[PDB]
Amino acid sequence: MKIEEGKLVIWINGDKGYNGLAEVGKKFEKDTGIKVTVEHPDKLEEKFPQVAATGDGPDIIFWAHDRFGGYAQSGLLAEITPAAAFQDKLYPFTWDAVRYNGKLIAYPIAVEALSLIYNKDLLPNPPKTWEEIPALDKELKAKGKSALMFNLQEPYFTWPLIAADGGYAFKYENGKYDIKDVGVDNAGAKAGLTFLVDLIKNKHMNADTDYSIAEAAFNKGETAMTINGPWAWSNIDTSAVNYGVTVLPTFKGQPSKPFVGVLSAGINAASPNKELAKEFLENYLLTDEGLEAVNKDKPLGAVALKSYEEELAKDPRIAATMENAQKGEIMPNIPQMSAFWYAVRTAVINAASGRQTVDAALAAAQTNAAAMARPVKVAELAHHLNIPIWEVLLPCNFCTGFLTYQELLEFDYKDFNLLWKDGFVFGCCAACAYRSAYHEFTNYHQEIVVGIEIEGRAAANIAEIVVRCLICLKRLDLLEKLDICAQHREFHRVRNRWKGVCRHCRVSAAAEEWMSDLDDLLGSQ
Ligand SMILES: OC[C@H]1O[C@H](O[C@H]2[C@H](O)[C@@H](O)[C@@H](O[C@H]3[C@H](O)[C@@H](O)[C@@H](O[C@H]4[C@H](O)[C@@H](O)[C@@H](O)O[C@@H]4CO)O[C@@H]3CO)O[C@@H]2CO)[C@H](O)[C@@H](O)[C@@H]1O
Ligand SMILES: [Zn+2]
Ligand SMILES: [Zn+2]
Repeated sequence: MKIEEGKLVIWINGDKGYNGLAEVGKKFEKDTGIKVTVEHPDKLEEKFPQVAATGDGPDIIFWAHDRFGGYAQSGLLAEITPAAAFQDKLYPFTWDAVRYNGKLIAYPIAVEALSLIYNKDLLPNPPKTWEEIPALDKELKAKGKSALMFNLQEPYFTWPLIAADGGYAFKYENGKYDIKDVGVDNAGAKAGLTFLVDLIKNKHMNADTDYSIAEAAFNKGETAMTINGPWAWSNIDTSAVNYGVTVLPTFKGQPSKPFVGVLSAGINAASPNKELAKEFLENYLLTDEGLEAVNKDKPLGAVALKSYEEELAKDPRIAATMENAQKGEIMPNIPQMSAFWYAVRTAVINAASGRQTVDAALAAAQTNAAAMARPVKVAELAHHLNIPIWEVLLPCNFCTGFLTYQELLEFDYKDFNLLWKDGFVFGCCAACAYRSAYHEFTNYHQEIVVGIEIEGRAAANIAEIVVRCLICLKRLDLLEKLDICAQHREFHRVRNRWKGVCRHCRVSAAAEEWMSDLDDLLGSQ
């Protein structure tokens, strides 16, 4: 479905000040007459790339900067072009986190970092090292309480300990990041995760402790310490708990390295209100009047606005937030970060629950992260290899030839997908492309429809149906499909896929693997 013009729909995570932002949306409504609707769906960071690719989705997407690069690579975000004076209104390093391929793709909002939150009534002077926490918990068990309870279901909360001794996501030496080099199955990461598992072995922590269980246990004085961010400061105030925000403990003397997140706001590429959403994000809801209103509901930490960050720089809770931030490192915004987080989430959960040893869980995370971040397009492959496209030597999957430079560019032009077999990567040459389309169309042809009849047969609008050229396999754009409708021409259903003629073209066991390889070549979308 298409987005309604004249209305702003904003998606933001549930643990943020969405009520504090909805009140700012009404201030923009009093001056412009445009209602600003906020929504906090579950798994919005995953549902957004599902619906933004079909033109649907909200107008503004709120998340930490690590996810936006994947949205920009998929062509889901609109380029942010602020004024030269507006870029100096915010800190320069916050803009570096929202730049992808030399282009601003989001608005920096606030810098987030984990910190050690403890109950001062139940723990004076928290420990400076993780190693003395088992001894500290044994004393509090006699008092009927526990020492530390934080979220163990999201790797964001456990990564400070894992990265303290050598664990890293993607290694960056001199230029960019190294996708093939992931630092999850190293000696330092195995040490950090082992200490976390032994904490669960000795009944000092519970593997099923999530976000709300660790929050309720700290908002009721049941546990002494809890690791969380600035957004969870308001729930502790309403619970009347004398707490403190201090530095995270160290492991092997080395300080914990939390992954620093810059909350950002991106504009949907299919939004009919790009200028309306830009006016809200820039002038009439980002200044000190807007950031202060959102901070009332859920605190944001060290904001990116200079005129407002100095008014809270002397905050003891925010001062420690920046101390853990400098001892950590900023999250990459590369599209491969989703593969990293998915692999580490499984590793921590499987290790904590005892389903895998720490060694096996981290070894599999290394393999899974690389296997999920592997290039799908020729351009991505050349960038992965840090070589120009014409230096790529890509075997064809369907014959013994290697692709020419033109065939390499045509591979991505026709929206093909790289094939991975036995470690080798494969493409498809021009002759095999046309040869596969002919065999597919002359052996698996199912039905014919005339123009707009495809919408009923496919149960989808013409814009949302994936149609490829029955001759050259290229993906048809919206105008090619509408032209077939206007000219009353034929759409064909072949191998449960829809085919047509692009504006440019005119006219047993070995075959099953052939047609199976063609499925992976064309993909689902
Ligand atoms: O089991 C599948 C799970 O998938 C969903 O969560 C995923 C996300 O899709 C990924 O984006 C990633 O999440 C990262 C996140 O990208 C990163 O910003 C950071 O998130 C912080 C955030 O910065 C901070 O502002 C605050 O909101 O806390 C967040 C962490 O709780 O770290 C995340 C990694 O933990 O990886 C997770 C999966 O690990 C989906 O939301 C899950 O429900 C689902 O189970
Ligand atoms: Zn070939
Ligand atoms: Zn064609």
